[PDB]
Amino acid sequence: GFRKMAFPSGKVEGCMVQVTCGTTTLNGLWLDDVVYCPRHVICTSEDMLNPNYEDLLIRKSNHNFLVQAGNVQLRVIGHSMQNCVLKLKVDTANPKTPKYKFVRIQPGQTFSVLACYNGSPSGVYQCAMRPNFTIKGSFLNGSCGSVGFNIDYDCVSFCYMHHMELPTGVHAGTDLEGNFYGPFVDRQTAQAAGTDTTITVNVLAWLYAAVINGDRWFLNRFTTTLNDFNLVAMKYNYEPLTQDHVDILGPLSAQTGIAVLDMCASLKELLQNGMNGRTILGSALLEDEFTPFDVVRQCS
Amino acid sequence: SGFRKMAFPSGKVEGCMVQVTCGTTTLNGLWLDDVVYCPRHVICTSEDMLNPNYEDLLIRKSNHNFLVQAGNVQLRVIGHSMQNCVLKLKVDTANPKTPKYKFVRIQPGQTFSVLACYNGSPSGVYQCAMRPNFTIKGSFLNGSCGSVGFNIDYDCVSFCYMHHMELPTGVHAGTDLEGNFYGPFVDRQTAQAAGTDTTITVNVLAWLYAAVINGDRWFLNRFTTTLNDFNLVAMKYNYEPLTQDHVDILGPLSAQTGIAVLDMCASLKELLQNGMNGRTILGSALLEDEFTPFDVVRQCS
Ligand SMILES: CCCCCn1cc2cc(Nc3cc(=O)n(Cc4ncn(C)n4)c(=O)n3Cc3cc(F)c(F)cc3F)c(Cl)cc2n1
Ligand SMILES: CCCCCn1cc2cc(Nc3cc(=O)n(Cc4ncn(C)n4)c(=O)n3Cc3cc(F)c(F)cc3F)c(Cl)cc2n1
Repeated sequence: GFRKMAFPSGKVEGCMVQVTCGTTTLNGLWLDDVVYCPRHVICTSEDMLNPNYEDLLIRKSNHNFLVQAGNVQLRVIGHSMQNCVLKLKVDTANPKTPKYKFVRIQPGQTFSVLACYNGSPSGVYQCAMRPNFTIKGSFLNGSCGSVGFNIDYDCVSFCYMHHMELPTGVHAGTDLEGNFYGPFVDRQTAQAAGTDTTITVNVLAWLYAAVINGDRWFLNRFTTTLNDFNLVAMKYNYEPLTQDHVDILGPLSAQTGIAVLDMCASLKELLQNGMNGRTILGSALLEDEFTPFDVVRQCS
Repeated sequence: SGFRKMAFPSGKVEGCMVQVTCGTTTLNGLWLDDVVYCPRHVICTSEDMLNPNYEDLLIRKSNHNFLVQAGNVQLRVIGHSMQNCVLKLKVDTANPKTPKYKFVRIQPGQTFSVLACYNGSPSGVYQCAMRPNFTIKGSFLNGSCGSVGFNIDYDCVSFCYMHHMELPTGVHAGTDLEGNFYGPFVDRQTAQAAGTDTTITVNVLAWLYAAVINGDRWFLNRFTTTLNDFNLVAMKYNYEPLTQDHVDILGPLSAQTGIAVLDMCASLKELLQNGMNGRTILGSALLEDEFTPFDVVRQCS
């Protein structure tokens, strides 16, 4: 009925390059005449534990950076660091640059990842930002600098640049302005992700999806306030809803004629009483990685 | 390192998608060199769709009845022919974005990436498997007809699927790029059922190996089984036979994890007989069968 679908990756494939400093190598993003990549590339192995990035960078010049589009070198003509990203100005404007923007997403929002190795795209999949600001991605060694994105009409919104894998196997990274999602830093030390929670807004979208498809046994004749719902949800390790979350459920609410706070009351009964041997959309688990926009993308 | 359904990057296929229109009937086509491939269903009017005689319908068309649009550019059609359920429209301009490619017919259990398109415009990409009953469990809406499935090796696109229709059960049926259906289906708007489906055993075993590689091992045991005794239980539960070639293909994953293939079989046997008891594997409550051994090797190594 529903599966993770990625955006077509072509517009992003044409922007992927490789960046190397010494033997340190990773992926970068070539837009107009700038290449963006994790500043970790300037680290030697001995720097990686506890880098002084200001110190490392002032010892670099343009001629120390090898940027390659496949095997074609792009000459670097300027360099700077913005938070945890390196910005290399190159002498060639990428002719495959799409219309684009840089956005910072919230937990629960989904995006497509183009996993790349040595500047070469390998695979594309959808994933969600967890409430603890990690992603349950699929990434091997060499994936650093792979990007996440959404496409809205002809415009690519880049939201994620991959930096590191955490001890538990989840992934951490930054926006394209180099600000980390979550309390992580770009050093090769063990950092733990905070306890994760269930993405309530996406579970509600999934219940709407089930209603659209005629599976609606869980609808009740009760309602709740948002505040009371939020207080109860927290006791089952569910995220509180924001005003923005209520608003993004508006289209599904309209399509089904089920008020958001009535769906909240339905979810509240499921939390308190369980599924009691029943399934929703053929599954005993509530899915939390499909957004309201994903549901309308796939149903309509 | 993680485990997700992962598609091939779609860009090489995106640059080949076009819109084809015949009268008011419209769908997607695939532009390679100077030929556009699309479902022959596009030659049908509404009334034709229910019970078409395609040789008759085609003889009654000429080149100028076909409108091919690549974005807003119209490609002039200078020839037409039909190969089984695929129409081939020769156009007067070569597609410069044509990748290295081949046409391949896949076997049940093999996986591929789908590029879902609408009105010639790519919409989404995801991974599917050819089911044992020759359906696919896709994600397709009205207007997806002509979307293609493919695999990429190095720089060469192997096209294996052209989407035609959705069955009443909500699964999907289509052809290879020589226009032959997968399965007992026909390109007519009439209700069609598939054969009873079965589970792709070698793929379930591949996925259990992925689970072990990613640290989820609760289901392992030390029952031992023979291939033959595993196959008897598999058959009983509507699972496809596991062959010695399948065992061979799982060898690299067995070596990596230290778990013999027949020991993984013993684990699967117990899962079938006992269930998962509300536990999950790689976050799934069900035994996943749409990852091949090659898929697992590629994503885990
Ligand atoms: C040809 C042979 C290597 C050429 C020489 N060399 C070695 C290197 C090692 C590196 N390190 C990492 C690469 C990498 O892909 N991933 C991601 C990933 N995600 C799933 N996994 C398993 N790993 C990753 O976590 N790291 C660690 C890491 C990255 C960060 F940015 C950071 F702030 C903190 C860190 F601890 C990097 Cl960035 C470059 C390299 N060059
Ligand atoms: C633009 C404004 C005027 C549009 C005028 N118009 C109407 C049309 C209807 C059509 N039909 C279908 C389109 C379609 O996308 N899918 C796929 C899909 N997959 C998930 N779903 C739900 N449907 C699909 O099953 N069909 C049915 C079908 C297709 C076959 F090839 C076939 F042999 C037998 C069939 F019954 C077609 Cl092909 C062209 C059309 N043009």
